[PDB]
Amino acid sequence: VSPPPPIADEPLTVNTGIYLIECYSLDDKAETFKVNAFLSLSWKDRRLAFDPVRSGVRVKTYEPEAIWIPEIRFVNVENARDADVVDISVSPDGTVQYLERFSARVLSPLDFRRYPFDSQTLHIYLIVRSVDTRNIVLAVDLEKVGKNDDVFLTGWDIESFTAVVKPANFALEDRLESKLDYQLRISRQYFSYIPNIILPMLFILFISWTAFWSTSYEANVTLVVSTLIAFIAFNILVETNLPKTPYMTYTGAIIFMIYLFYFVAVIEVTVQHYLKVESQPARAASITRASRIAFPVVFLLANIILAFLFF
Amino acid sequence: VSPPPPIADEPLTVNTGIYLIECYSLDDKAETFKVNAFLSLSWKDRRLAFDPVRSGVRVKTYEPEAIWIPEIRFVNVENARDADVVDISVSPDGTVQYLERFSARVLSPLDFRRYPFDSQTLHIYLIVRSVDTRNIVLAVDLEKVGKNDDVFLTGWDIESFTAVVKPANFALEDRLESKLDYQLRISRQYFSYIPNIILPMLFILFISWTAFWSTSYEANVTLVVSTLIAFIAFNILVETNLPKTPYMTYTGAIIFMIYLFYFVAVIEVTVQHYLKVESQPARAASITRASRIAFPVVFLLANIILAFLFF
Amino acid sequence: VSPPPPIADEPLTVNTGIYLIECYSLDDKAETFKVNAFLSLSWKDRRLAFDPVRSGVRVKTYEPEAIWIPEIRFVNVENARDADVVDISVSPDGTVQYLERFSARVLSPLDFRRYPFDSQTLHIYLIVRSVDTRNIVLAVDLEKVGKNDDVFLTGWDIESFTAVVKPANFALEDRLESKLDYQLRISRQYFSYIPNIILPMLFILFISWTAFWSTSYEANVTLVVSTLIAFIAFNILVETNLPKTPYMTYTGAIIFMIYLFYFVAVIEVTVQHYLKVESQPARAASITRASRIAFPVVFLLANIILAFLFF
Amino acid sequence: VSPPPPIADEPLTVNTGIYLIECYSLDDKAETFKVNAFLSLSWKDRRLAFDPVRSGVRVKTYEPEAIWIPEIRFVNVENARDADVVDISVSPDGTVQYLERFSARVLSPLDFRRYPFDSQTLHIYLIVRSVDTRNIVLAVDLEKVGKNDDVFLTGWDIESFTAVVKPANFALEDRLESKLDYQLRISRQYFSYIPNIILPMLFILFISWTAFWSTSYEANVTLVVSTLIAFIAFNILVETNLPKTPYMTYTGAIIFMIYLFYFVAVIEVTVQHYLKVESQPARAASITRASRIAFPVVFLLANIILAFLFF
Amino acid sequence: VSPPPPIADEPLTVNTGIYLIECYSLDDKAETFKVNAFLSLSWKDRRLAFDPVRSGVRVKTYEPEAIWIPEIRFVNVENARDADVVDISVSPDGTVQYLERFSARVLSPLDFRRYPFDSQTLHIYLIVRSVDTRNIVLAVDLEKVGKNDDVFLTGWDIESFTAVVKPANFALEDRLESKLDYQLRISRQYFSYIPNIILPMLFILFISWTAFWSTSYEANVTLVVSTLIAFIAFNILVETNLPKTPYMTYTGAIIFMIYLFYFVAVIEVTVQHYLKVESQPARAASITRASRIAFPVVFLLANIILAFLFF
Ligand SMILES: [Cl-]
Ligand SMILES: [Cl-]
Ligand SMILES: [Cl-]
Ligand SMILES: [Cl-]
Ligand SMILES: [Cl-]
Repeated sequence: VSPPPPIADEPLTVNTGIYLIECYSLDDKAETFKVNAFLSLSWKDRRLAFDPVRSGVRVKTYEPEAIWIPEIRFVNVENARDADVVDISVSPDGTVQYLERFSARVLSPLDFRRYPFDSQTLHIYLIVRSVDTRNIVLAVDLEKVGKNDDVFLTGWDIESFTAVVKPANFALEDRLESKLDYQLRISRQYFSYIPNIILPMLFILFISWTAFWSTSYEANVTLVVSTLIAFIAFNILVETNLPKTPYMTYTGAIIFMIYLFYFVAVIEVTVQHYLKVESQPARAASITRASRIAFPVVFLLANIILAFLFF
Repeated sequence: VSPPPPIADEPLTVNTGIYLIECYSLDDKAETFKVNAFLSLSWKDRRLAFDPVRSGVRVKTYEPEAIWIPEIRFVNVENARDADVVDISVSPDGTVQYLERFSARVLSPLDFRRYPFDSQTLHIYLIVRSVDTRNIVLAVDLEKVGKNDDVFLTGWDIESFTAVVKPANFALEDRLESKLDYQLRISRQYFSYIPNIILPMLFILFISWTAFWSTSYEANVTLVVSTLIAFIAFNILVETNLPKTPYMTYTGAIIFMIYLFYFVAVIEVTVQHYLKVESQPARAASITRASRIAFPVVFLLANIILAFLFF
Repeated sequence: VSPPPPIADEPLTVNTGIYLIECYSLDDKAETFKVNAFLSLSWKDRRLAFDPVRSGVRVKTYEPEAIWIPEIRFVNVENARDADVVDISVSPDGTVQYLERFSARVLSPLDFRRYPFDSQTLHIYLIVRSVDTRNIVLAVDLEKVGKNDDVFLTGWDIESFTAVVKPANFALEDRLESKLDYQLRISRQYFSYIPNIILPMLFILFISWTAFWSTSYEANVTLVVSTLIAFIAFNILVETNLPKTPYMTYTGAIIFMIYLFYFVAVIEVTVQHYLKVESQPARAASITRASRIAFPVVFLLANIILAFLFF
Repeated sequence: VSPPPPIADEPLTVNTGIYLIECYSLDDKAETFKVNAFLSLSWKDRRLAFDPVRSGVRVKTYEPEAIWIPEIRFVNVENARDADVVDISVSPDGTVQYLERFSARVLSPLDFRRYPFDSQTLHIYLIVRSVDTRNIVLAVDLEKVGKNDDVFLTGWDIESFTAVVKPANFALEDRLESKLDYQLRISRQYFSYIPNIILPMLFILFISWTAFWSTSYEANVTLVVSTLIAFIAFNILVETNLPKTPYMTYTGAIIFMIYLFYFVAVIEVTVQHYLKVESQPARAASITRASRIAFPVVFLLANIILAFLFF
Repeated sequence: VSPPPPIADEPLTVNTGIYLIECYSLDDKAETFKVNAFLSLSWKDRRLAFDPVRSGVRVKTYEPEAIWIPEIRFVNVENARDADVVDISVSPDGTVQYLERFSARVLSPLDFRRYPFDSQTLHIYLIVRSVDTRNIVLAVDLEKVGKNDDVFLTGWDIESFTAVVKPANFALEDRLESKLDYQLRISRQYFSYIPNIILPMLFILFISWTAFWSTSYEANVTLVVSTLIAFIAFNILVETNLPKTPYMTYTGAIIFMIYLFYFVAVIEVTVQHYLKVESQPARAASITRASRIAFPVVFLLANIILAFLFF
């Protein structure tokens, strides 16, 4: 089987369509997601054209081996997709209507900078390498691009499944390659975060601020240091939820800031005690009294500054 | 092999049945469960009809390659099922009786809101795509829908295995599809949780309440803060058992409330000390005395409120 | 290939035998184990009978495709076994000596109630579905049921590999099914437990009992609460070894009891302090003095009760 | 199919080229990385030569089964690559132009001594075993050696993808083997480290140094020991990020040094207290006063020494 | 294809050779290791002999399907090896020279008693089952037994790759089987251990010994108990490195001893305080003074006894 010949010198148009059946296994660390979808393909092969009246049939059904089918691959997959041809149908003019059900693990980069208020665009790149006899170009049949209503991705709101109609045609290793960008838009379900992550983390930090209404150095050391341990322990507890990024994230910055605050609170506690011990309790008391306002205010201000920088 | 032709214009009825052999690997995080079962299929193909008299046989046995078999797939599977044809049997009228043993990893969403007193409905969706020559419709042979008595799912009580008789017929990618909902009802085995999770978690919270029979600020800071660490550590210890939900769960609400109580207990401890230090021990003593009743009562009340809201 | 025909109306006997080559991956949580073994099958097919004198051969060797072989499956496997036919041999009478090497992941429930002094019976259920032409029944050739001496399962003592000779013949989906129970008996290697789990866990509890020879409420709060943290931390450390059971285990009950003891020790510590503070040190001292004997005695008593209930 | 025969006694030159499509799953522990790339092969097999005039085509396309293709393997792969032949193109001289898309898990050792400021050279070794009829030698077509601009490896900066043109020809098991070294140069994205790992780890160590402005042995024991716990807990928190090396890493030497500092700080705290208790507070005060400068200075010096030794 | 016939009644000798290409994934817990190697096989089949003069060629190349090849399997593999036939070569006398490249996950037990100063012998057991027509016996061609110099196993020093020349012949399931033991000797790279595991673990224990230069019961309780927590936390931190053995290991014994020492140190701390409180400070002081020497001495001694006991 050879490709259909051009009437003039025109490229072959392969009309594509992806319909999402199942969407699962979004791995935040691996930046991969698993997909189970239909891949629809369409092209004209005049060599397959028939007279419906003499044939008695409106449509002819073929086996994949029997006819020429374009070699469509995905760019951003781990291994080649597991595909099962559902149907091949030929109409009198030689139009081929191909359909297969496939499962694939797709590599799509994720941006955690706005976590947990982040939205993501998942990419599925379709590609075709042109042959010596003729050039092959990809196209999008928007009527054949969809997703099952039941498609769920735990922790995310599935916004849209679309395709960038204009293919990316380019040369690679002395041949033409026509690329298609299919986009799955998702946004994170940030509710649970507040009572599960933020709130208990703020309570632990607020407990260390009680050292500003105490003069007992022993009680203060216990308050600041024991809360620091509790904070680390709490982080270990929530660790699963927070992401491992090589860059600086919003939640990541807040966490860093909380660590800085434990350090500054220690300095205060240490300073207050040294002044008291070095017989200047008026200064010690003024610093502690100031800290009572300074700490929440500077925290609230710095949080506003961060939120602004990230959004 | 082409599909059997219609006598008039009627669709082909494929009588289905699923008999559960093994049920295992219910992954609470992935919302997947592995199944090992029999899939029974039955349809009429008159091209296979024979006279039992001139043949001498009551039944004819065929190889899957030899005859036409409908392309039945599952909707909510990760990859296509691993199937092995057990038997194909044609009765004289041309009625085919297909049987295969298959294993599949099924995606079924789970609702953790009532954990660990939650019940779940696991779905197995059967599907058939209609062809150009004829429409195919799925049906349920209730005598062929069952489950092995030995079917076990560690941590769950297997209630029922049933099917929604009326198929969901709809159009997809320009062709008809007939869908069947098979339901596996399971309810959780919540015993262990009381002595394993709830009770030790209540003991740690009760230890913090002893700060209401103490005046030593140092001892009180140690009681409240060290129990807070112990609580977090205990949560890390039970972490495996509790589920990672993007929404608010019953167990998760209790946990949040316990965090709030540690914060309020700190406020009390802090207030009691400030009043004492600021020379008003009568108020400090009244607050501590009240807390002794207030804390258990408010706890018991808010737990009743929560239980009521969730159940 | 069709099944061998019956002389009268008798069922076909398939003589089975499993010889364990390798045993590995016993997953305590999944209740699965991986197996690599030989499966031997034997039956008489008179159509295959030959004259050794004219043939010059004592035995004829066939390819699996060439002759009829019974469809033997395992009930409690995840997916169908990976089998490789080692040999097929026919003797002049038509006796078939089949042999294959297979690997499979077996689902066998485990009972953790007596952990770490538990023994288990692993099941491998062989099955054959009868055909329309004749009934098939399984049998056990005990000379062909064994296990390699080198078979090891880390942490267990491999007791025996046997089969329940009497098959379980029953009806399923309108046909006869003959089932065989192969049993692998294993018992746990509980040595390490004592120095690794029990002993350090008892030492931490005993440290908390030193609060009965102290009057310092601050030192006592530190002893009881810090040991409670240490206990939880130790549990997190050993967590890998202990099992996640939905029911009550022996080891599990001891752990619960240890949590109760930390709570009672807190009550004592709290009571002793309140009496002292409320100017009744004679009562406080009597309670503490009693606790010194009460705590070890009640602990020892309850453990005896627990051991008795579980064994 | 046998190899093409030599015109004289010359070896067959196979011109190779690898073009990186996707780069993912760099496992720091396993020292493996997953790759999805094009493998281009080119050789002359005159047996395939054709007259374009008689054939009516300028280039002939073949199926892999139809012609002889060299047995190219990778040395450092886990299992054999998953390859899919994209195109086989024969020009009239008999020049074959092969192309396949493959995915493979490549084993390449990593050097963590300079982590997180480490750079790595990933190797992909191409190999061909010579046959009895003629010798096969590998070559590099540099125009066919590249990488997609979109190639990303989370946490790394992809420097270059090159090949050592000169093959490593050697004898193995009585036959010639021609080896090619393809090199992927990567350098780590160390930003996040500072606010994520170092900074909070330095703050915890600095908190322990406050014991040099305190005389309370109880407060000092709490400062040193509680910070030590906090440090260990923090290490458990960052454990995922730091690597498990059998040798000494730069980050690892810093961590070891931090442990030594907690030990020396304990000695000081212990010494200061013993001198005070043994009625020599002048010495105790001088040691503590010195420590205030000694500890940061010695730390800063030893970190400079470490950095120097590693870089 | 049948096996080559014997000239007299002699068995067929299959000359084997394994050449290690890659060695990876040594799983200390699973006691498995992955291996990528060449398997060379050689035997004489006179039915494949040819007159070099009449034939024209000295070596006849065959496809695996074309000739008889002995069924060689590995005993201690999880599933059957992934093999790819590299070459089949028949000399004029009928001497077959087989070569395949295979990858397999091999089960080999490990002995952790001397960890981290352990050495291991990894086994790869080759096996052949004899047939009805002829007995098959394995042999070792030592010139074909080797390993690539680049073979690395992170954390281990690869000592040797050898084979026990004398096969283990025995009967199994009524037939003869010839077994070959190939041995890979490895020894652990124990450097990192000292600064990573031992040293920080000794520092934490030494901190607890400072309680012997203190009289403050509160400071002592804090020293002993807080270090005990730190020790457990440190163990959780290093847990990945240490192995899960059902038997007593050297490291495991040291760890147990360290737990005993924390318990004895508590007793001392408790005793010292009781004597002081019960008005006998002379005894309390003598015990504490003795402990200062007793604890390090008894520790150092018990370690020599342990070291000797294990080596
Ligand atoms: Cl693909
Ligand atoms: Cl399916
Ligand atoms: Cl099976
Ligand atoms: Cl390869
Ligand atoms: Cl094998």
